Amino acid sequence: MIDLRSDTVTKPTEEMRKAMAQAEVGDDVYGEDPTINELERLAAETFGKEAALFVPSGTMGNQVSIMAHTQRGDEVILEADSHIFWAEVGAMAVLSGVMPHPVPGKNGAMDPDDVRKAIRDGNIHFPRTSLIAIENTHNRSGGRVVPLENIKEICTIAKEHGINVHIDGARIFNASIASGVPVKEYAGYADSVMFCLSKGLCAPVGSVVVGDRDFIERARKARKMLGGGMRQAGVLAAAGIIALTKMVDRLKEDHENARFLALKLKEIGYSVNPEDVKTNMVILRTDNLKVNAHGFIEALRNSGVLAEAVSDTEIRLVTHKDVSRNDIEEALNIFEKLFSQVQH
Amino acid sequence: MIDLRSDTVTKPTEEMRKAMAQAEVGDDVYGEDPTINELERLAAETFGKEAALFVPSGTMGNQVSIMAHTQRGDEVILEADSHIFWAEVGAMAVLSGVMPHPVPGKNGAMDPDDVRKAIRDGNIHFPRTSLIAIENTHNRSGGRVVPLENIKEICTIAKEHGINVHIDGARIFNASIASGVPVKEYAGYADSVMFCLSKGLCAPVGSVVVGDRDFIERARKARKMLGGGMRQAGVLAAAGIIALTKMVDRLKEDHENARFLALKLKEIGYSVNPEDVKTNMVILRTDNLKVNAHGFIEALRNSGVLAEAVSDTEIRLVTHKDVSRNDIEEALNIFEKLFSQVQ
Amino acid sequence: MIDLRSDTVTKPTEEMRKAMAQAEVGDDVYGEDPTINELERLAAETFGKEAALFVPSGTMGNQVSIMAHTQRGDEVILEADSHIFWAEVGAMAVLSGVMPHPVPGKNGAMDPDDVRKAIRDGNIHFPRTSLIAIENTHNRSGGRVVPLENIKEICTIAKEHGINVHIDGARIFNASIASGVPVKEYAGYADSVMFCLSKGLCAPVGSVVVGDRDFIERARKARKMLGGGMRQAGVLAAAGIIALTKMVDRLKEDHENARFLALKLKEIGYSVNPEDVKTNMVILRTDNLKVNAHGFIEALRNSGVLAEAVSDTEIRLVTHKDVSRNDIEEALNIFEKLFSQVQ
Amino acid sequence: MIDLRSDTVTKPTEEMRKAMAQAEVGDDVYGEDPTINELERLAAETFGKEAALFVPSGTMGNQVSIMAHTQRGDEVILEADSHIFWAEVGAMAVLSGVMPHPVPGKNGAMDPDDVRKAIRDGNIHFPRTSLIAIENTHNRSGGRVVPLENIKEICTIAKEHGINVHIDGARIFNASIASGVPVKEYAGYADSVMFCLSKGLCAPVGSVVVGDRDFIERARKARKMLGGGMRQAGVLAAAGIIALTKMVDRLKEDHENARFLALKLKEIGYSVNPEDVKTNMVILRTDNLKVNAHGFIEALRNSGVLAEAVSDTEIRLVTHKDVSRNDIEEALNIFEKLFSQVQ
Ligand SMILES: [Ca+2]
Ligand SMILES: [Ca+2]
Ligand SMILES: [Ca+2]
Ligand SMILES: [Ca+2]
Repeated sequence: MIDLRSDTVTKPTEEMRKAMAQAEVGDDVYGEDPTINELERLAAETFGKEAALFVPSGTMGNQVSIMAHTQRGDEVILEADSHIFWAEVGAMAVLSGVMPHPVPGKNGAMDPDDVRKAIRDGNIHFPRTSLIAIENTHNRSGGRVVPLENIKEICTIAKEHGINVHIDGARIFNASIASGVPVKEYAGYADSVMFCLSKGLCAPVGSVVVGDRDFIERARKARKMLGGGMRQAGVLAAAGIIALTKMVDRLKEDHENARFLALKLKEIGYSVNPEDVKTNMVILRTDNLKVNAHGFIEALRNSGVLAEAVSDTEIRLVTHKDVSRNDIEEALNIFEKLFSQVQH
Repeated sequence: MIDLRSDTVTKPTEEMRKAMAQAEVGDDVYGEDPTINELERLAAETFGKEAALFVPSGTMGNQVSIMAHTQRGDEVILEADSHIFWAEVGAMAVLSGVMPHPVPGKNGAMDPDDVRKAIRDGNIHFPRTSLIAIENTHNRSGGRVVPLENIKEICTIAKEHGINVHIDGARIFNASIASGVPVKEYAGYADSVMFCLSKGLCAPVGSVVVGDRDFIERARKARKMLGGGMRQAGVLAAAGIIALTKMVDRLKEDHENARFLALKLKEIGYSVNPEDVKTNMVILRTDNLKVNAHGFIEALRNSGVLAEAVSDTEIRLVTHKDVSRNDIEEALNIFEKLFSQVQ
Repeated sequence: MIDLRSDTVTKPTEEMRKAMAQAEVGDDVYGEDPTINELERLAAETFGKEAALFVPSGTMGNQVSIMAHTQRGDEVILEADSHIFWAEVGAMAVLSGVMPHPVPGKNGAMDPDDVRKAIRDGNIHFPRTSLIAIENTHNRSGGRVVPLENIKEICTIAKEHGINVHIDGARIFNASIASGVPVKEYAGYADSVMFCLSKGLCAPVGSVVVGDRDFIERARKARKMLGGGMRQAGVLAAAGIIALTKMVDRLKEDHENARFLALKLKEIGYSVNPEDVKTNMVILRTDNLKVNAHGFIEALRNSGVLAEAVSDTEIRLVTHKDVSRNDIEEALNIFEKLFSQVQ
Repeated sequence: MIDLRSDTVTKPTEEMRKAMAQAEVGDDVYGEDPTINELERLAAETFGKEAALFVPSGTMGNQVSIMAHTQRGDEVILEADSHIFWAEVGAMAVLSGVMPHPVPGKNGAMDPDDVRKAIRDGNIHFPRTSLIAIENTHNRSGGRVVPLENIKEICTIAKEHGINVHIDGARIFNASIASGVPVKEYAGYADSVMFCLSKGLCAPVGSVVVGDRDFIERARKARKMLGGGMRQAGVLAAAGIIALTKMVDRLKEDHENARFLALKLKEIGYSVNPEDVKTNMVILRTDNLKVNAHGFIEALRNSGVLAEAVSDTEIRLVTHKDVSRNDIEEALNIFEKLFSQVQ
């Protein structure tokens, strides 16, 4: 088995396992877990923010941010293919009572003039626009990197209208590794940033939200309500400190593996665009195959390669710490074998 | 003052005023208002449905329909410029806890394959898609008529998947007058239809939802929750019975006046597309004007013509019973005057 | 028939029917209905508040008040048998996402020390308490009057904790007639008051909320979201102006008729307590009867008297404009015949 | 320092820490974490239910159960002092749009006849009662045990009305230990039970919900929505398996320590009722003391004992694994020195 379904599947390193076992813990409901308290201090420091909040998932990170940013009946501008809108169970509507206002982007980049256009006038008929969300990297387009200049302009548009900005930075360090832009400088154009520890950085559980002391307080109370108020969570935060402080640099290996994997897949004859591979994700089209995305997933699964389809004709391949160059090469040999068996 | 902001501004006819003063009434919360009961019987019968529910507004018509069709956390597929998404205060999210899934359409017509692609798989990350809403006529695109075939194909898609279909037919009679499709035939492809009395049909207050007995029963309890459970509302249903039975045919005059207004406006030189005017609405673009939409509205208001912006660069003109052909002609002179100033 | 189920069954007076007939109307979504505007102005003036908002029901009046007073997650303290909790479809939880905090009272009066104890401290486990609701008269206890001292003390607790007060004054004018306390004085200890036009004051549709202009502005937008933004609603407001200014003082008849009814019912042998009858409601117990509430209601209905059970063993009788002293004396004869048959 | 604020403060045993280091993990979003999978299997088996779901907190455990049990606008009967009502941030209203219906109890036991009268009839005005919640042990009354006969009679009432039952069993194993009722038999009277790993059973994080397969599937989707869908959560589940399988019996020591603590505190002269100490909690009154609860807490803190106020005259001490019999006696001598200073 070679698991290219997601970078979520990453397993803890031996150093994470030791640190978790011997974590200094307390009751986080009293703010007394010291390893939680230090993870949040580090995260706030790293993003140049006042405060930070550990959460058991990126989904909860994003939804406590929406709650702390909005009142009932607000509208939240977000990209039409973004995670908050497609893969968070409609939570923004049920939990926050807010409307998404989807804006089609280009590989994650919403046209700033479209964002401006989507902001609501004050009129009794209209929800109040109170939040613009930006995802970086943008998952559904293939781990694409949103330009810093795009985020900068959207921040400006938001400040000109008294609207908050949230960065869905589930994979923001990947974006940073690919662009050279430090995450402090990304975060300077947002009121809040959620980032995952449990994807490429290899922690077993959870994410962090960074922002103002005011917002984080409101998000901490939203977390209690949603059920993310844990006890001796320092057992998880120990791994998160390691993930945050020791696992960023090596994301470059994931990017190089993903680039090598795409380059070779095109040489075999698969419909991939190696020029589109910016971070740790490859998109493969089934249009020159006699199967669709789902049938190809089954052939791959049967041959020892796990991937997932993202539409009827597209599959997403994701590299991560538990996929070595040797793994990529053994996967390429499987892809090569099946290719004659799957083409049109 | 010539009012082209909306057909909502229609005032009741003297016949309506007399019927309201004489209405036989009861407490609608016990279902004992006979004028309410007769309007709902007439509305169900007109639309081919088992049952109907009077509501104080079209917005409440849409929102009790959504509540009755959905559970918390469902997604509703709707057109990206439809009234439910654009101009109903985010009620579907606040009141029903449901996620809108906007689909950009063409003149209100969502591509049915785009509707199919929007329906969610069974996956834990994904809400359940339980409703598709369609708007006819489509307001924001200029009172455009959604082709019946589009509604047919989307009703087909929904049924394959067990999804309910709501038609926001706030102006469905304008659509019927222009398309020839009887409202009963549109309604056959829907689980529920809301339509307004208080717009082109000149009633002072209210809309009706038509549908199945069970759904209407659920929608009535949603009405009670949202605050639409009134008492002797037969006073309003008396005007509504007249609106439904006596004011439909003269909608062709609003359409003729709208067409005349648009052809003449184009001749003056405004950015209008008369070939797009099929009902009672005209969209005028300001790309060839000194002013934007909001500056033109102010200039028009100054000159005694009331209009409304639908975007930064588009104004909406609406005709109705209280705009006569002479009103249109007088408004065209005003529109003529201000053209040399604003070009 | 004689209808003692509720005072909602009141029919418009001839004066009202005339007023509705020639109401001067406009589109209330533009704030252009001159009769709505006058009704709101008179309502604000009558209660000593900056502004007012007409709504199609008292339920909508309470729920837009709650929405405008609160944010998601807040707690609302309210009497454990109040209408907002018992008879408003759980709307406060669905619409505003707010937690009721029920506090048992004596005939509507929550002990202020229990109110103060129900207020949440600043802790992450706890909702913020943002609203206290007081109902006057109190429906479920039988039209009981909350003493002005109770309102004052609760108002004082509220101001010292930063909490708003809403009076559910659906029947506030019945309370004012019984206690002699003018409605402005009650309303001076609240941030908002909802009062009904469609019960004892005999309008066919509607209630009004009064309060500060900012709150009213918020509640108007909640009204739009809930479906209460109507068009030429001056037709209803015309009746509501007569209800507000001219129908209050004759409420004393309804109280005299209620107590006459209650004294004669006890004399006959029914389990009523006429000393408890302060406004237009009488509660009759079925303890000494062969039937329960629902059984008694069926027998009464079969004999021409409509009443309403309020528990398994309690029934409610409500007097109103359409039940004269003559109507009462007849109903008492039916109650006499029935007593022998059902004791 | 001696921490008597709560049993939530328990730290992982050495064994737990070893298992955490070497837990086999997988991605739980894919159902692929074998240690999670085994914990859920063990939990379902211990309670005699079809399925189980690990969650990051008991708060999430209760709220996903409420979500899976209810539709919007439903009503939930629960005890007026229960955790879901007082200390879960109003989540049932925001997340589920449901109203609580508080029924006061005696030490967590709602009178079954009071649960009867709290159920709603079918009427358009009323929410639908869909859930009854019982808390065992009952926290705010001081860890009292709800009699199994109270649970069986309420289950009986629930089955008679189509109503689901949820047991908030945060401290259910404390109840089983003090009562001799196996948790499997408690669980037989409920559709679902939530119980905490992270209080007295000493795991660092998390709770478990058990119920039927379809319920748990619905609650797993609610978990995803609320943000409790974690990845390699087997690290947490490794300690949870130890908590569930090896930490239950020694809860007897916390009960012994609590009784010993309380008995000796009374000998010293504090206002404690040792007979009321049924599990691991001691309630102490400030009636015979200079200070209120908040004063006494601060004085105990400066002296090296952490405790919590549960009211303005009541304080709560909680025994747990990390309080030895030595810790207890060191705390007793601190309570001695303070007594004259507050008597
Ligand atoms: Ca991971
Ligand atoms: Ca009208
Ligand atoms: Ca009436
Ligand atoms: Ca613990």
